[PDB]
Amino acid sequence: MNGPIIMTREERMKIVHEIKERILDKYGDDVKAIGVYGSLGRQTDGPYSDIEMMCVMSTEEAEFSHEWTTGEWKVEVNFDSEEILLDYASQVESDWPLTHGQFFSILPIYDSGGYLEKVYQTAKSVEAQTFHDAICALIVEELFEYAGKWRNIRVQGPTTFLPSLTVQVAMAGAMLIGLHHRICYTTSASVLTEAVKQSDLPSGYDHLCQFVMSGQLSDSEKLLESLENFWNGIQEWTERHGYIVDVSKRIPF
Amino acid sequence: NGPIIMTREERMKIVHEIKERILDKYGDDVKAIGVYGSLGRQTDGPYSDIEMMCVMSTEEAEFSHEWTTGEWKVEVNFDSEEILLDYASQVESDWPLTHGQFFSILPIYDSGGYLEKVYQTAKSVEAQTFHDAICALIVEELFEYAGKWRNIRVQGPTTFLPSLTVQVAMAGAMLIGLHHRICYTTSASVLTEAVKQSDLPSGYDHLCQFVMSGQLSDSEKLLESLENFWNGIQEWTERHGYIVDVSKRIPF
Ligand SMILES: NC[C@@H]1O[C@H](O[C@H]2[C@@H](O)[C@H](O[C@@H]3[C@@H](O)[C@H](N)C[C@H](N)[C@H]3O[C@H]3O[C@H](CN)[C@@H](O)[C@H](O)[C@H]3N)O[C@@H]2CO)[C@H](N)[C@@H](O)[C@@H]1O
Ligand SMILES: NC[C@@H]1O[C@H](O[C@H]2[C@@H](O)[C@H](O[C@@H]3[C@@H](O)[C@H](N)C[C@H](N)[C@H]3O[C@H]3O[C@H](CN)[C@@H](O)[C@H](O)[C@H]3N)O[C@@H]2CO)[C@H](N)[C@@H](O)[C@@H]1O
Ligand SMILES: [Mg+2]
Repeated sequence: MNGPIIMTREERMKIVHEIKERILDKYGDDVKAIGVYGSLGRQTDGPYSDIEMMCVMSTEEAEFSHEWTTGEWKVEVNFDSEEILLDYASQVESDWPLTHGQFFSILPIYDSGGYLEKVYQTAKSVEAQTFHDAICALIVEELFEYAGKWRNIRVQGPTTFLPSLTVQVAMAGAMLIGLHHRICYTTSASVLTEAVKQSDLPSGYDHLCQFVMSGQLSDSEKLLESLENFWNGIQEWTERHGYIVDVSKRIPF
Repeated sequence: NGPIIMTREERMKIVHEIKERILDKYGDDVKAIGVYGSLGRQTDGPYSDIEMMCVMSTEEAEFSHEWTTGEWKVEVNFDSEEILLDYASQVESDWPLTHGQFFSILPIYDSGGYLEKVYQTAKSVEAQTFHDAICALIVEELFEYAGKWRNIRVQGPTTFLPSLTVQVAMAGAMLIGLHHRICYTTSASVLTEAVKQSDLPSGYDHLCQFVMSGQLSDSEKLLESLENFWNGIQEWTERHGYIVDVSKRIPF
């Protein structure tokens, strides 16, 4: 196994078409729709991209996947009932900017009646409060946790974890920016490039991303200073935008 | 301006306050309360957070409370016994990172040996379950990462390569952890502990040195080291019998 190999958009779409025909042969009238997502769904696949497909099933509670390789390429096909998929499309977790681009990159190849459009409409109709709640949770569950981790590094090591942690913090900041602007990143490779192009960023985020994007992550004292500056920027930014809960009680339940 | 420095004694006082609040609020629905993470191992450092797990009698109970006081952070998970036991027996690609929880339980309340049952379930997973998880990890994570860095080589962007190299090093550490059936003690020690294990895929140690040193700016070298690690994976699976099925064009 030395793949993935170089492939063209034909070669991927021919494979997609074979999988579509197999899906219709096996599941028949239980298939409501078949779509391609990811880079191939956006028609921006590169020489080595994988193949990602989504199937909407009429079957109650249907929820399964097939993910395999031929040694030369890799495919993932998800099969979901309409209710299960629409519920997922309306959920906003901390990595929503990374996961839900799927629903804004659908290439419809089979649809028995407006199913893929309903998925898209569901993904785009999330209410403002849902994003607000997700942002407040991200600050506590990810950023505050990371701040404790790098401050532990400062006082007790290990600095060998600091480059990886700095990458994680830059990614969490990108999730924060994506939730705030209600944008999903096109690919994993463009997350940081797209994040630093947005407006109204927390102070210090650009400098942090400069280390991560250049790969100059060996000066631990500079990384710690950059992380602290970003953490200070988070405090001013969340206060300015109202992403604040009462934290005065030791136990808030 | 937090998190602040705290002592283990201070953290345990907070834990016991939370224990009393859980018993006051949820009463006889509480089967057990435990501390996990660094505090559960009694190796918490100056800035560590507080992580607690509760076993509930309510069927389908699955919720959490996660908050900060500005100065420290607490996460409390509440699960029914079956939900927790089911999760404790599942081996996903990040099992070496997630299931250390079940080998770090400090019981602080237990009405019927429940936390011991959780530990026994986590430690009794069969060898085939790890074999399946390793084969899935190669297909679902490592093969995907290989396509991503090969795309970078031909079309960019190299600005993603440091982050991707960190991800690949972590995925390799998961592979090693699944093979040796070990859970890493802390998030910070994953890479240091992984490269000290036996049976490493060739090229993995060298790749990790870039990630641990933070020397991630030489893009040609990272790409060469990623390819060498990917080749090391192909031997490593053959040597240890983790054979991935590549015979079906469409496996359904
Ligand atoms: N399918 C719709 C919904 O998917 C959910 O699961 C989501 C998520 O956990 C799941 O993640 C799955 C894993 O599991 C599996 N072990 C490997 C697989 N590559 C990964 O796939 C996902 O993560 C990759 C990056 N890491 C992405 O590249 C990929 O596009 C994405 N589908 O993919 C789903 C998102 O597409 C739930 N299953 C359910 O709410 C419902 O079925
Ligand atoms: N609790 C037992 C089981 O946990 C599962 O979820 C697991 C996982 O998704 C979940 O992850 C949760 C997130 O969700 C939540 N939004 C933020 C929270 N800090 C994070 O916590 C987890 O990830 C952190 C590192 N990032 C770890 O430091 C932390 O110890 C760990 N509990 O924590 C659970 C493991 O403790 C399922 N909920 C369910 O099968 C059952 O409840
Ligand atoms: Mg946590």
